Amino acid sequence: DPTIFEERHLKYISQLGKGNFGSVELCRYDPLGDNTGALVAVKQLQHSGPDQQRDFQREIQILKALHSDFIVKYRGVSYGPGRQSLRLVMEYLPSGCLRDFLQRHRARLDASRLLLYSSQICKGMEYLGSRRCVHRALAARNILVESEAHVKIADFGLAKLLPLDKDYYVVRQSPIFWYAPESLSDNIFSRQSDVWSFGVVLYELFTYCDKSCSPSAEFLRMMGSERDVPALSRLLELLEEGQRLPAPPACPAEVHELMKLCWAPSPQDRPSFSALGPQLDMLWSGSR
Ligand SMILES: N#C/C=C/c1ccc(-c2nc3cnc4[nH]ccc4c3n2C2CCCCC2)o1
Ligand SMILES: NC(=O)Nc1ccccc1
Repeated sequence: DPTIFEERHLKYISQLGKGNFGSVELCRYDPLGDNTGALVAVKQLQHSGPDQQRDFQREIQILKALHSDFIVKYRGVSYGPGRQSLRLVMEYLPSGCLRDFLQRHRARLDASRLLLYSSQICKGMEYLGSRRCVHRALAARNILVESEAHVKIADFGLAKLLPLDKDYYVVRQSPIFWYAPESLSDNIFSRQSDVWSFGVVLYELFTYCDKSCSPSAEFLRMMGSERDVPALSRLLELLEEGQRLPAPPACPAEVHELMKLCWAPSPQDRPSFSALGPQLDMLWSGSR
């Protein structure tokens, strides 16, 4: 099996990302032991009990089964005698995440390129949808840059498959400003709750992930004068009153319209990724 990587030939280099229960590390797979082997991204767990190990095994099986140009590529696993020694080996994308890329190259990325990224993310999300996978972490920081015109969805740590007989599932630290109100209120997740997140992703792209325009900064602006109202409680009120993130300056009207539709109160009033994609394509392809 070329998908089995020998733990002893994985040489640690640096950290790519960190969560509460895991890290993704840059490593070299160096079976010749002369430091010429290929670089890979390797996820492993820390501070993990059975639930986290169980979620990690699911993550491995999910990603291994996805074959899309817009989803980060599974390469294999590693293991050893060690208790927490199971690792997920993925492709390494050295241009990093889209959030950083947009902040760094803002000046040279026009609305046409942002449209292109939007279209690609949407297609990877359509691909997930057709496999009944709810991603749950869809944000610019979890999208990778393969090249200047090619992005890929990553961080499957929270991804979960829908049952064959329901179109949602329920769970028992969430990025609150990316989450659908039913997910924050009632822990209901669906492909339509990923549509909501995608709308915040649009927001990010067309603000170039600028920190002064971030969802959290806008929230603090909209918050009103009572600054000791717990964020989640006040966000739920604001969303229930019909308040939404404002249109960025870079935003064409049509993209702002799609954002607002992604943020329809009822999940069932939100467009599917299949309905969004052709609209983003009209705009993108029509902006070449
Ligand atoms: N804001 C912000 C910063 C985000 C950031 C910095 C570095 C990375 C990152 N580079 C990677 C390169 N090859 C990779 N293969 C699979 C995941 C992966 C890489 N990630 C992960 C993406 C999300 C999960 C953890 C880091 O993201
Ligand atoms: N989807 C959406 O509009 N979310 C939101 C609204 C107000 C402040 C922060 C985030």
